[PDB]
Amino acid sequence: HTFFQKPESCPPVPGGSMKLDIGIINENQRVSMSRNIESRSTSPWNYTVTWDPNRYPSEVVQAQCRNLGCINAQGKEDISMNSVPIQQETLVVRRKHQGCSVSFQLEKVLVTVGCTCVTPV
Amino acid sequence: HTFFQKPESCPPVPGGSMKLDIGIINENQRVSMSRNIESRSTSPWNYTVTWDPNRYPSEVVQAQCRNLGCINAQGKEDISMNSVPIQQETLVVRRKHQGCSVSFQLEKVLVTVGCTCVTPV
Ligand SMILES: *[C@@H]1O[C@H](CO)[C@@H](O[C@H]2O[C@H](CO)[C@@H](O)[C@H](O)[C@H]2NC(C)=O)[C@H](O)[C@H]1NC(C)=O
Ligand SMILES: *[C@H]1O[C@H](CO)[C@@H](O)[C@H](O)[C@H]1NC(C)=O
Repeated sequence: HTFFQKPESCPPVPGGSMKLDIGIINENQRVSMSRNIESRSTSPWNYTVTWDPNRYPSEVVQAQCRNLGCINAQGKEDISMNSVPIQQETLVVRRKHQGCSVSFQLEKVLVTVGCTCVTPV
Repeated sequence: HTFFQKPESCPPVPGGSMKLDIGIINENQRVSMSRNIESRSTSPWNYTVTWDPNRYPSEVVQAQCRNLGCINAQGKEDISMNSVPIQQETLVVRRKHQGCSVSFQLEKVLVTVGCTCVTPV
């Protein structure tokens, strides 16, 4: 909403654009999860690394649940139990235009981060 | 971060500021997961809401697995199995300065979105 604005009575800026500072705060943090988490899960998933050279991050990994149900101790799928996806709403930056008139714009993308096992209702 | 540069063959501006266009692409979307997914999951989790007025989005919801083990049909924790979190790297905007000198800078935050049930290692 009003998070990107200025008070009307402010000195104008061409294009009706805002100031985006350089540098990503915490650009260094790394995600840490169990190894092969998407295989060892009772509700395994597969990963698709979607790519876009005009988007930051360029690589956005989407997950897809491997089965309709969950896996049990034996390694068998159990359809009495459901494998459901977990969605995270995120933000990525899109790079607009060519030449020196390059600009950026926020984009909202929903990411499926993996799957969990639920009991159907 | 080479991503936010302009072609060298361009006339330099200020000291270092990019152009952020107004509007959020696809702002109209809303994550849709199973009802009470966080409770019906064999590896359930609770939600902790953090709030910061100078950040977009303001509310970043962190998740925390309720148990060490997963839960069986009966309803008891089974530590032969593990409730582990799923972490996603996201981008949030941080608001800097006040009034007309308002400026924005990207910030990366790891969000723990929910939990899945895995086999121990
Ligand atoms: C999940 O990913 C696996 C890759 O490990 C997919 O693999 C299956 O289908 C492939 C088709 O090209 C075959 O090459 C694989 O041999 C086959 N193996 C397995 C274990 O699935 C699989 O289809 C994907 N599953 C889903 C639901 O998308
Ligand atoms: C989740 O765990 C918290 C403690 O961290 C507990 O107080 C809360 O009530 C739990 N959730 C439910 C639905 O009981």
